Amino acid sequence: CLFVCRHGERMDVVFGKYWLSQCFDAKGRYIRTNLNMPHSLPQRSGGFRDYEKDAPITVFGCMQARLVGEALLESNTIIDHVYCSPSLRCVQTAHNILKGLQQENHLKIRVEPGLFEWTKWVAGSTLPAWIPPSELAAANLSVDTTYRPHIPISKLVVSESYDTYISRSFQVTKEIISECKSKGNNILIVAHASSLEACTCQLQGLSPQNSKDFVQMVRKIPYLGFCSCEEETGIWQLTDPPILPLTHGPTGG
Amino acid sequence: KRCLFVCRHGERMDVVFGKYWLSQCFDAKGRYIRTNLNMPHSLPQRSGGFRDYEKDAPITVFGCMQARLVGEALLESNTIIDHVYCSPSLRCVQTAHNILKGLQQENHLKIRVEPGLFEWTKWVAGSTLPAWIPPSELAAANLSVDTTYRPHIPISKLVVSESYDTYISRSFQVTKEIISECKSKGNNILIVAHASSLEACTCQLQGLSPQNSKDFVQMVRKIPYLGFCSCEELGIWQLTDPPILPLTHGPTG
Ligand SMILES: CCc1ccc(C(=O)N[C@@H](Cc2cc(=O)[nH]c3ccccc23)C(=O)O)cc1
Repeated sequence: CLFVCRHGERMDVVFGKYWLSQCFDAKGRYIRTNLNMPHSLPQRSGGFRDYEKDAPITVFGCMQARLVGEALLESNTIIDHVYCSPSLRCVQTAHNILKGLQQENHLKIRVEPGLFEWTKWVAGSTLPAWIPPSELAAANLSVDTTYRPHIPISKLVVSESYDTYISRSFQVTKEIISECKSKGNNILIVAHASSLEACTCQLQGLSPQNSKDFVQMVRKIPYLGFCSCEEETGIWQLTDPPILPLTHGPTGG
Repeated sequence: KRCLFVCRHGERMDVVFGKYWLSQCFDAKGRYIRTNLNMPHSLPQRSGGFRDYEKDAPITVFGCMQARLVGEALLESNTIIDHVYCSPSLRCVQTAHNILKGLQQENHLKIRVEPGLFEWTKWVAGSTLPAWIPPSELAAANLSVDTTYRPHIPISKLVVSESYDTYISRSFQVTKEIISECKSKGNNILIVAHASSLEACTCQLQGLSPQNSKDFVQMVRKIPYLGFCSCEELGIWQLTDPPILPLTHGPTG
Protein backbone atom coordinates (compact mmCIF):
# COMPACT_ATOMS: atom_id res chain seq x y z
CA CYS A 1 0.00 0.00 0.00
CA LEU A 2 0.79 3.59 -1.01
CA PHE A 3 -0.06 7.05 0.35
CA VAL A 4 0.39 10.36 -1.46
CA CYS A 5 -0.50 13.74 0.02
CA ARG A 6 -0.08 17.48 -0.40
CA HIS A 7 1.99 19.83 1.73
CA GLY A 8 0.99 22.25 4.47
CA GLU A 9 -0.26 25.78 3.94
CA ARG A 10 2.21 28.04 2.11
CA MET A 11 3.64 31.31 3.38
CA ASP A 12 3.58 32.73 -0.07
CA VAL A 13 -0.14 32.08 -0.49
CA VAL A 14 -1.43 33.55 2.78
CA PHE A 15 0.92 36.53 2.67
CA GLY A 16 1.42 37.34 -1.01
CA LYS A 17 4.09 37.27 -3.66
CA TYR A 18 5.35 40.36 -1.82
CA TRP A 19 5.76 38.34 1.40
CA LEU A 20 9.50 38.76 1.86
CA SER A 21 8.72 42.47 1.88
CA GLN A 22 6.86 41.66 5.19
CA CYS A 23 9.43 39.39 6.79
CA PHE A 24 12.71 40.96 5.91
CA ASP A 25 14.25 44.42 6.12
CA ALA A 26 17.18 46.24 4.54
CA LYS A 27 19.97 44.02 5.94
CA GLY A 28 17.93 40.85 5.37
CA ARG A 29 17.00 40.39 9.04
CA TYR A 30 13.94 38.11 9.45
CA ILE A 31 11.15 39.90 11.35
CA ARG A 32 7.82 38.12 11.90
CA THR A 33 4.80 40.44 11.64
CA ASN A 34 1.97 37.86 11.95
CA LEU A 35 1.56 34.97 14.31
CA ASN A 36 1.27 32.42 11.45
CA MET A 37 4.86 33.21 10.47
CA PRO A 38 7.46 30.91 12.02
CA HIS A 39 9.64 32.30 14.80
CA SER A 40 12.81 31.42 12.91
CA LEU A 41 13.13 30.63 9.26
CA PRO A 42 16.34 28.63 8.66
CA GLN A 43 19.41 30.17 7.07
CA ARG A 44 20.02 29.38 3.36
CA SER A 45 23.36 28.93 1.59
CA GLY A 46 22.14 31.34 -1.10
CA GLY A 47 20.58 33.86 1.29
CA PHE A 48 16.98 34.96 1.85
CA ARG A 49 16.35 35.16 -1.92
CA ASP A 50 16.02 31.42 -2.38
CA TYR A 51 12.65 31.68 -0.58
CA GLU A 52 11.11 33.89 -3.31
CA LYS A 53 10.75 30.79 -5.49
CA ASP A 54 10.95 28.21 -2.66
CA ALA A 55 8.60 29.33 0.16
CA PRO A 56 8.29 27.68 3.59
CA ILE A 57 5.06 26.63 5.24
CA THR A 58 3.22 28.71 7.82
CA VAL A 59 2.66 27.80 11.45
CA PHE A 60 -0.79 26.43 10.75
CA GLY A 61 0.61 24.38 7.84
CA CYS A 62 2.90 22.56 10.28
CA MET A 63 0.01 21.74 12.62
CA GLN A 64 -1.99 20.54 9.64
CA ALA A 65 0.76 17.99 9.13
CA ARG A 66 1.46 17.25 12.78
CA LEU A 67 -2.25 16.44 13.08
CA VAL A 68 -2.28 14.17 10.02
CA GLY A 69 0.58 12.24 11.63
CA GLU A 70 -0.90 11.93 15.05
CA ALA A 71 -3.96 10.60 13.17
CA LEU A 72 -1.78 8.02 11.45
CA LEU A 73 -0.39 7.07 14.85
CA GLU A 74 -3.85 6.60 16.36
CA SER A 75 -5.16 4.53 13.47
CA ASN A 76 -2.22 2.03 14.02
CA THR A 77 -0.88 2.70 10.50
CA ILE A 78 2.86 1.91 10.55
CA ILE A 79 4.68 3.96 7.89
CA ASP A 80 7.75 2.09 6.68
CA HIS A 81 9.09 4.41 3.92
CA VAL A 82 8.51 8.13 3.19
CA TYR A 83 9.72 10.08 0.12
CA CYS A 84 9.07 13.80 -0.54
CA SER A 85 9.48 16.37 -3.31
CA PRO A 86 12.55 18.67 -2.91
CA SER A 87 10.29 21.68 -2.33
CA LEU A 88 11.03 23.23 1.05
CA ARG A 89 7.33 23.20 1.83
CA CYS A 90 7.18 19.45 1.11
CA VAL A 91 10.16 18.80 3.41
CA GLN A 92 8.92 20.85 6.37
CA THR A 93 5.50 19.20 5.93
CA ALA A 94 6.96 15.63 5.96
CA HIS A 95 9.17 16.35 9.00
CA ASN A 96 6.11 17.47 11.03
CA ILE A 97 4.05 14.41 9.96
CA LEU A 98 6.83 12.33 11.47
CA LYS A 99 6.81 14.35 14.68
CA GLY A 100 3.12 13.49 14.86
CA LEU A 101 3.94 9.83 14.26
CA GLN A 102 6.64 10.39 16.90
CA GLN A 103 9.26 9.09 14.44
CA GLU A 104 11.35 12.25 13.86
CA ASN A 105 14.38 10.22 15.08
CA HIS A 106 13.74 6.73 13.66
CA LEU A 107 12.39 7.33 10.14
CA LYS A 108 14.62 9.34 7.73
CA ILE A 109 13.18 10.94 4.59
CA ARG A 110 14.09 10.12 0.99
CA VAL A 111 14.23 13.43 -0.91
CA GLU A 112 13.38 12.96 -4.64
CA PRO A 113 13.09 15.69 -7.30
CA GLY A 114 11.04 13.30 -9.35
CA LEU A 115 8.02 14.13 -7.17
CA PHE A 116 8.02 17.91 -7.87
CA GLU A 117 5.16 19.53 -9.78
CA TRP A 118 4.85 20.26 -13.49
CA THR A 119 7.48 22.95 -14.15
CA LYS A 120 5.07 24.75 -16.50
CA TRP A 121 4.24 26.55 -13.28
CA VAL A 122 7.75 27.77 -12.47
CA ALA A 123 8.35 31.48 -13.10
CA GLY A 124 11.15 32.43 -15.44
CA SER A 125 13.58 30.06 -17.10
CA THR A 126 14.96 28.74 -13.81
CA LEU A 127 14.10 26.18 -11.13
CA PRO A 128 13.93 26.94 -7.39
CA ALA A 129 17.19 26.70 -5.39
CA TRP A 130 16.30 23.57 -3.47
CA ILE A 131 18.17 22.83 -0.29
CA PRO A 132 20.33 19.76 -0.78
CA PRO A 133 19.64 17.05 1.79
CA SER A 134 23.02 17.62 3.50
CA GLU A 135 21.86 21.18 4.28
CA LEU A 136 18.31 20.07 5.21
CA ALA A 137 19.50 17.45 7.69
CA ALA A 138 21.71 20.34 8.81
CA ALA A 139 18.70 22.29 10.19
CA ASN A 140 17.52 19.38 12.41
CA LEU A 141 15.20 17.77 9.81
CA SER A 142 14.99 13.99 9.91
CA VAL A 143 16.30 13.45 6.34
CA ASP A 144 18.13 10.46 4.79
CA THR A 145 21.22 11.97 3.18
CA THR A 146 22.39 8.62 1.83
CA TYR A 147 19.38 8.01 -0.42
CA ARG A 148 20.51 8.39 -3.99
CA PRO A 149 17.75 10.01 -6.10
CA HIS A 150 16.15 8.11 -8.95
CA ILE A 151 15.72 11.23 -11.14
CA PRO A 152 18.39 13.83 -10.32
CA ILE A 153 17.81 17.55 -10.25
CA SER A 154 19.93 17.97 -13.37
CA LYS A 155 17.91 15.30 -15.17
CA LEU A 156 14.72 17.45 -14.87
CA VAL A 157 13.43 19.87 -17.52
CA VAL A 158 12.82 23.55 -17.10
CA SER A 159 9.25 24.15 -18.32
CA GLU A 160 8.09 20.75 -19.47
CA SER A 161 5.19 19.42 -21.49
CA TYR A 162 2.10 17.87 -19.91
CA ASP A 163 2.70 14.20 -20.83
CA THR A 164 6.44 14.60 -19.86
CA TYR A 165 5.20 15.26 -16.30
CA ILE A 166 2.66 12.42 -16.07
CA SER A 167 5.27 9.97 -17.37
CA ARG A 168 8.04 11.06 -15.02
CA SER A 169 5.65 10.73 -12.10
CA PHE A 170 4.13 7.42 -13.20
CA GLN A 171 7.79 6.58 -13.94
CA VAL A 172 9.22 7.69 -10.57
CA THR A 173 6.39 5.92 -8.73
CA LYS A 174 6.86 2.54 -10.42
CA GLU A 175 10.52 2.83 -9.30
CA ILE A 176 9.70 3.68 -5.65
CA ILE A 177 7.31 0.72 -5.29
CA SER A 178 9.98 -1.59 -6.69
CA GLU A 179 12.59 0.05 -4.46
CA CYS A 180 10.85 -1.18 -1.26
CA LYS A 181 8.97 -4.32 -2.47
CA SER A 182 9.46 -6.37 0.72
CA LYS A 183 11.18 -3.89 3.02
CA GLY A 184 7.89 -2.81 4.66
CA ASN A 185 4.42 -2.81 3.05
CA ASN A 186 3.46 0.87 3.58
CA ILE A 187 5.10 3.74 1.63
CA LEU A 188 4.01 7.40 1.97
CA ILE A 189 4.73 10.30 -0.38
CA VAL A 190 4.69 13.94 0.74
CA ALA A 191 4.45 16.05 -2.39
CA HIS A 192 2.10 18.34 -4.33
CA ALA A 193 -1.51 18.81 -5.38
CA SER A 194 -0.48 17.68 -8.90
CA SER A 195 1.26 14.61 -7.44
CA LEU A 196 -1.95 12.82 -6.46
CA GLU A 197 -3.53 12.58 -9.94
CA ALA A 198 -0.21 12.16 -11.78
CA CYS A 199 1.39 9.32 -9.76
CA THR A 200 -1.79 7.26 -9.13
CA CYS A 201 -3.42 7.81 -12.50
CA GLN A 202 -1.37 4.99 -13.99
CA LEU A 203 -0.72 3.03 -10.77
CA GLN A 204 -4.46 2.29 -10.52
CA GLY A 205 -4.07 1.89 -14.28
CA LEU A 206 -6.31 4.59 -15.77
CA SER A 207 -5.72 6.60 -18.96
CA PRO A 208 -4.28 10.07 -18.15
CA GLN A 209 -6.76 12.96 -18.46
CA ASN A 210 -6.41 15.84 -20.90
CA SER A 211 -4.16 18.74 -19.93
CA LYS A 212 -7.43 20.63 -19.28
CA ASP A 213 -9.15 18.28 -16.75
CA PHE A 214 -5.89 17.77 -14.84
CA VAL A 215 -5.67 21.47 -13.84
CA GLN A 216 -9.40 20.94 -13.43
CA MET A 217 -8.97 18.06 -10.99
CA VAL A 218 -5.82 19.40 -9.22
CA ARG A 219 -6.88 22.85 -7.90
CA LYS A 220 -9.60 20.94 -6.02
CA ILE A 221 -7.08 19.27 -3.67
CA PRO A 222 -6.75 20.72 -0.13
CA TYR A 223 -3.63 21.17 1.97
CA LEU A 224 -2.55 17.80 3.38
CA GLY A 225 -5.18 16.18 1.16
CA PHE A 226 -4.21 12.51 1.00
CA CYS A 227 -5.20 9.26 -0.71
CA SER A 228 -4.50 5.51 -0.46
CA CYS A 229 -3.57 2.78 -2.95
CA GLU A 230 -3.34 -0.94 -2.27
CA GLU A 231 -2.25 -3.88 -4.45
CA GLU A 232 2.46 -8.70 -5.64
CA THR A 233 -0.99 -8.77 -7.30
CA GLY A 234 0.22 -6.22 -9.90
CA ILE A 235 -3.23 -4.65 -9.63
CA TRP A 236 -3.27 -1.35 -7.70
CA GLN A 237 -6.51 0.41 -6.71
CA LEU A 238 -7.68 3.25 -4.47
CA THR A 239 -8.85 2.41 -0.93
CA ASP A 240 -10.77 4.60 1.48
CA PRO A 241 -7.82 6.32 3.26
CA PRO A 242 -6.92 5.09 6.74
CA ILE A 243 -7.53 8.54 8.34
CA LEU A 244 -10.13 11.28 8.24
CA PRO A 245 -9.78 14.55 6.36
CA LEU A 246 -8.81 17.97 7.82
CA THR A 247 -11.24 20.73 6.81
CA HIS A 248 -11.07 24.14 8.47
CA GLY A 249 -11.71 27.64 7.15
CA PRO A 250 -9.72 30.86 7.31
CA THR A 251 -9.10 33.32 10.09
CA GLY A 252 -11.96 35.36 8.63
CA GLY A 253 -12.71 39.07 8.19
CA LYS B 1 -0.90 51.44 32.90
CA ARG B 2 -4.50 50.09 33.27
CA CYS B 3 -5.59 48.17 30.15
CA LEU B 4 -8.69 46.47 28.77
CA PHE B 5 -8.18 43.82 26.07
CA VAL B 6 -11.26 42.64 24.15
CA CYS B 7 -10.99 39.74 21.67
CA ARG B 8 -13.25 37.42 19.70
CA HIS B 9 -13.64 33.73 20.18
CA GLY B 10 -12.10 31.13 17.96
CA GLU B 11 -13.15 28.97 14.99
CA ARG B 12 -16.83 27.80 15.24
CA MET B 13 -17.77 24.13 14.78
CA ASP B 14 -21.06 25.22 13.21
CA VAL B 15 -19.36 27.44 10.60
CA VAL B 16 -16.91 24.89 9.22
CA PHE B 17 -19.42 22.06 9.10
CA GLY B 18 -22.65 24.01 8.71
CA LYS B 19 -25.99 24.49 10.42
CA TYR B 20 -26.39 20.66 10.29
CA TRP B 21 -23.00 19.67 11.73
CA LEU B 22 -24.65 17.65 14.51
CA SER B 23 -25.84 15.41 11.65
CA GLN B 24 -22.20 14.84 10.85
CA CYS B 25 -20.63 13.99 14.23
CA PHE B 26 -23.53 12.23 16.02
CA ASP B 27 -25.17 8.92 15.14
CA ALA B 28 -28.54 7.35 15.97
CA LYS B 29 -28.03 6.12 19.54
CA GLY B 30 -26.47 9.55 20.09
CA ARG B 31 -22.79 8.65 20.15
CA TYR B 32 -20.33 11.33 19.09
CA ILE B 33 -18.34 9.99 16.16
CA ARG B 34 -15.87 12.59 14.83
CA THR B 35 -15.75 12.63 11.05
CA ASN B 36 -12.98 15.25 10.63
CA LEU B 37 -9.55 15.86 12.17
CA ASN B 38 -10.54 19.46 12.92
CA MET B 39 -13.28 17.94 15.19
CA PRO B 40 -12.22 17.39 18.80
CA HIS B 41 -11.09 14.08 20.25
CA SER B 42 -14.38 14.11 22.17
CA LEU B 43 -17.15 16.57 23.28
CA PRO B 44 -18.21 17.39 26.88
CA GLN B 45 -21.65 15.98 27.87
CA ARG B 46 -24.39 18.53 28.53
CA SER B 47 -27.32 18.80 30.91
CA GLY B 48 -29.53 18.66 27.80
CA GLY B 49 -27.58 15.98 26.04
CA PHE B 50 -26.16 16.87 22.66
CA ARG B 51 -29.12 18.67 21.08
CA ASP B 52 -28.02 21.45 23.43
CA TYR B 53 -25.07 22.07 21.05
CA GLU B 54 -27.03 23.39 18.03
CA LYS B 55 -27.61 26.85 19.57
CA ASP B 56 -24.34 27.03 21.57
CA ALA B 57 -21.76 25.17 19.46
CA PRO B 58 -18.05 24.88 20.43
CA ILE B 59 -14.68 25.81 18.95
CA THR B 60 -12.95 23.41 16.55
CA VAL B 61 -9.45 21.99 16.91
CA PHE B 62 -7.89 24.86 14.96
CA GLY B 63 -9.95 27.25 17.05
CA CYS B 64 -8.32 25.86 20.14
CA MET B 65 -4.90 26.23 18.46
CA GLN B 66 -5.78 29.77 17.41
CA ALA B 67 -6.23 30.65 21.08
CA ARG B 68 -3.41 28.56 22.51
CA LEU B 69 -1.31 30.78 20.20
CA VAL B 70 -2.67 34.09 21.42
CA GLY B 71 -1.88 32.95 24.94
CA GLU B 72 1.63 31.90 23.96
CA ALA B 73 2.01 35.28 22.34
CA LEU B 74 0.89 37.44 25.27
CA LEU B 75 3.24 35.49 27.50
CA GLU B 76 6.22 35.79 25.12
CA SER B 77 5.75 39.56 25.31
CA ASN B 78 5.83 39.57 29.12
CA THR B 79 2.22 40.89 28.93
CA ILE B 80 0.75 39.97 32.37
CA ILE B 81 -3.01 39.19 32.44
CA ASP B 82 -4.64 39.99 35.80
CA HIS B 83 -8.32 39.31 35.09
CA VAL B 84 -10.20 37.09 32.62
CA TYR B 85 -13.86 37.17 32.04
CA CYS B 86 -15.85 35.94 29.01
CA SER B 87 -19.34 35.34 27.47
CA PRO B 88 -21.42 32.31 28.47
CA SER B 89 -21.21 30.89 24.92
CA LEU B 90 -19.28 27.67 25.00
CA ARG B 91 -17.14 28.92 22.12
CA CYS B 92 -15.96 31.85 24.31
CA VAL B 93 -15.30 29.88 27.50
CA GLN B 94 -13.33 27.27 25.59
CA THR B 95 -11.42 30.02 23.76
CA ALA B 96 -10.80 31.82 27.03
CA HIS B 97 -9.56 28.49 28.43
CA ASN B 98 -6.93 27.81 25.79
CA ILE B 99 -5.66 31.36 26.11
CA LEU B 100 -4.95 30.62 29.76
CA LYS B 101 -3.35 27.34 28.62
CA GLY B 102 -0.91 29.17 26.41
CA LEU B 103 -0.37 31.80 29.08
CA GLN B 104 0.69 28.99 31.49
CA GLN B 105 -2.04 30.09 33.94
CA GLU B 106 -4.85 27.56 33.99
CA ASN B 107 -4.29 26.89 37.68
CA HIS B 108 -4.16 30.47 38.89
CA LEU B 109 -6.67 32.50 36.77
CA LYS B 110 -10.38 31.78 37.13
CA ILE B 111 -12.65 32.94 34.30
CA ARG B 112 -15.47 35.28 35.39
CA VAL B 113 -18.35 34.14 33.13
CA GLU B 114 -20.55 37.19 32.54
CA PRO B 115 -23.78 36.83 30.53
CA GLY B 116 -23.82 40.50 29.70
CA LEU B 117 -20.90 39.94 27.29
CA PHE B 118 -23.05 37.70 25.07
CA GLU B 119 -23.58 38.84 21.49
CA TRP B 120 -26.50 41.01 20.48
CA THR B 121 -29.44 38.73 20.89
CA LYS B 122 -31.19 39.64 17.64
CA TRP B 123 -28.70 37.02 16.36
CA VAL B 124 -30.21 34.17 18.39
CA ALA B 125 -32.34 31.71 16.44
CA GLY B 126 -36.06 31.49 17.15
CA SER B 127 -37.27 33.01 20.43
CA THR B 128 -35.39 31.17 23.20
CA LEU B 129 -31.87 31.86 24.53
CA PRO B 130 -29.15 29.21 24.17
CA ALA B 131 -28.86 26.62 26.93
CA TRP B 132 -25.57 27.89 28.34
CA ILE B 133 -23.61 25.51 30.50
CA PRO B 134 -23.48 26.99 34.04
CA PRO B 135 -20.08 27.85 35.61
CA SER B 136 -20.17 24.88 37.98
CA GLU B 137 -20.62 22.52 35.04
CA LEU B 138 -17.70 24.18 33.27
CA ALA B 139 -15.47 23.90 36.34
CA ALA B 140 -16.50 20.24 36.27
CA ALA B 141 -14.94 19.95 32.80
CA ASN B 142 -11.38 21.23 33.53
CA LEU B 143 -12.12 24.80 32.33
CA SER B 144 -10.56 27.14 34.96
CA VAL B 145 -13.89 28.96 35.55
CA ASP B 146 -14.35 31.07 38.74
CA THR B 147 -17.63 29.57 40.11
CA THR B 148 -18.13 32.21 42.82
CA TYR B 149 -18.12 35.14 40.35
CA ARG B 150 -21.44 36.96 40.78
CA PRO B 151 -22.56 38.39 37.43
CA HIS B 152 -23.58 41.97 36.71
CA ILE B 153 -26.20 40.90 34.18
CA PRO B 154 -27.69 37.49 35.01
CA ILE B 155 -29.17 35.23 32.39
CA SER B 156 -32.73 35.93 33.52
CA LYS B 157 -32.16 39.60 32.79
CA LEU B 158 -31.20 39.15 29.08
CA VAL B 159 -34.00 40.07 26.61
CA VAL B 160 -34.79 38.11 23.42
CA SER B 161 -34.61 39.70 19.97
CA GLU B 162 -33.39 42.80 21.83
CA SER B 163 -32.74 46.13 20.15
CA TYR B 164 -29.43 47.52 18.95
CA ASP B 165 -29.76 50.26 21.54
CA THR B 166 -30.41 47.88 24.39
CA TYR B 167 -27.31 45.90 23.42
CA ILE B 168 -24.92 48.84 23.00
CA SER B 169 -26.21 49.99 26.41
CA ARG B 170 -25.74 46.72 28.32
CA SER B 171 -22.33 46.27 26.65
CA PHE B 172 -21.44 49.73 28.00
CA GLN B 173 -22.77 49.15 31.52
CA VAL B 174 -21.11 45.73 31.79
CA THR B 175 -17.74 47.10 30.69
CA LYS B 176 -17.80 49.88 33.27
CA GLU B 177 -18.82 47.35 35.94
CA ILE B 178 -15.99 44.92 35.09
CA ILE B 179 -13.40 47.73 35.06
CA SER B 180 -14.44 49.11 38.45
CA GLU B 181 -14.57 45.71 40.12
CA CYS B 182 -10.94 45.43 38.99
CA LYS B 183 -9.89 49.02 39.65
CA SER B 184 -7.57 48.02 42.54
CA LYS B 185 -7.32 44.21 42.43
CA GLY B 186 -5.04 44.28 39.36
CA ASN B 187 -3.70 45.87 36.23
CA ASN B 188 -4.74 44.21 32.91
CA ILE B 189 -8.11 42.68 31.92
CA LEU B 190 -8.94 40.21 29.12
CA ILE B 191 -12.49 40.01 27.80
CA VAL B 192 -13.11 36.98 25.55
CA ALA B 193 -16.40 37.49 23.64
CA HIS B 194 -17.87 37.99 20.09
CA ALA B 195 -17.02 40.20 17.17
CA SER B 196 -19.93 42.37 18.39
CA SER B 197 -18.05 42.86 21.60
CA LEU B 198 -14.93 44.51 20.31
CA GLU B 199 -16.98 47.52 19.13
CA ALA B 200 -19.87 47.42 21.54
CA CYS B 201 -17.76 47.35 24.70
CA THR B 202 -15.27 49.99 23.60
CA CYS B 203 -17.02 52.70 21.57
CA GLN B 204 -18.48 54.65 24.49
CA LEU B 205 -15.57 53.76 26.74
CA GLN B 206 -13.48 56.23 24.71
CA GLY B 207 -15.88 59.16 24.73
CA LEU B 208 -17.72 58.39 21.47
CA SER B 209 -21.32 58.36 20.33
CA PRO B 210 -22.09 54.84 19.03
CA GLN B 211 -22.29 53.93 15.37
CA ASN B 212 -25.66 53.44 13.70
CA SER B 213 -26.58 49.78 13.54
CA LYS B 214 -25.93 49.25 9.80
CA ASP B 215 -22.39 50.55 10.19
CA PHE B 216 -21.94 48.76 13.51
CA VAL B 217 -22.63 45.56 11.58
CA GLN B 218 -20.18 46.44 8.87
CA MET B 219 -17.36 46.86 11.36
CA VAL B 220 -18.34 43.68 13.22
CA ARG B 221 -18.08 41.55 10.08
CA LYS B 222 -14.43 42.58 9.56
CA ILE B 223 -13.28 40.99 12.86
CA PRO B 224 -11.57 37.62 12.51
CA TYR B 225 -11.28 34.63 14.77
CA LEU B 226 -9.17 35.78 17.74
CA GLY B 227 -9.24 39.36 16.55
CA PHE B 228 -7.93 41.32 19.48
CA CYS B 229 -8.15 45.04 20.36
CA SER B 230 -6.78 47.08 23.19
CA CYS B 231 -7.70 50.03 25.40
CA GLU B 232 -5.80 52.14 27.87
CA GLU B 233 -6.82 54.80 30.37
CA LEU B 234 -5.97 58.45 29.89
CA GLY B 235 -11.82 58.24 33.22
CA ILE B 236 -11.76 57.98 29.36
CA TRP B 237 -9.98 55.08 27.57
CA GLN B 238 -8.11 55.01 24.23
CA LEU B 239 -7.52 52.32 21.64
CA THR B 240 -3.89 51.39 21.13
CA ASP B 241 -1.57 49.00 19.32
CA PRO B 242 -2.09 45.47 20.70
CA PRO B 243 0.89 44.09 22.68
CA ILE B 244 0.93 41.09 20.32
CA LEU B 245 0.93 40.45 16.64
CA PRO B 246 -2.16 39.74 14.47
CA LEU B 247 -2.97 36.21 13.25
CA THR B 248 -3.96 35.27 9.72
CA HIS B 249 -4.35 31.95 8.02
CA GLY B 250 -6.76 30.70 5.40
CA PRO B 251 -8.89 27.79 4.49
CA THR B 252 -7.80 24.25 3.77
CA GLY B 253 -9.04 24.77 0.25
C1 LIG C 1 -24.98 27.91 11.83
C2 LIG C 1 -25.45 28.98 12.82
C3 LIG C 1 -24.56 30.22 12.81
C4 LIG C 1 -23.22 30.12 12.41
C5 LIG C 1 -22.40 31.25 12.40
C6 LIG C 1 -22.93 32.47 12.78
C7 LIG C 1 -22.08 33.73 12.75
O1 LIG C 1 -21.37 33.95 11.84
N1 LIG C 1 -22.24 34.65 13.87
C8 LIG C 1 -21.54 35.92 14.03
C9 LIG C 1 -22.59 36.89 14.62
C10 LIG C 1 -23.87 36.92 13.78
C11 LIG C 1 -24.94 35.94 13.96
C12 LIG C 1 -26.19 36.02 13.13
O2 LIG C 1 -27.09 35.23 13.28
N2 LIG C 1 -26.32 37.06 12.10
C13 LIG C 1 -25.18 38.06 11.92
C14 LIG C 1 -25.32 39.05 10.94
C15 LIG C 1 -24.31 39.99 10.74
C16 LIG C 1 -23.17 39.93 11.53
C17 LIG C 1 -23.02 38.95 12.50
C18 LIG C 1 -24.03 38.01 12.71
C19 LIG C 1 -20.29 35.78 14.93
O3 LIG C 1 -19.85 34.62 15.29
O4 LIG C 1 -19.72 36.87 15.32
C20 LIG C 1 -24.27 32.57 13.17
C21 LIG C 1 -25.09 31.44 13.20
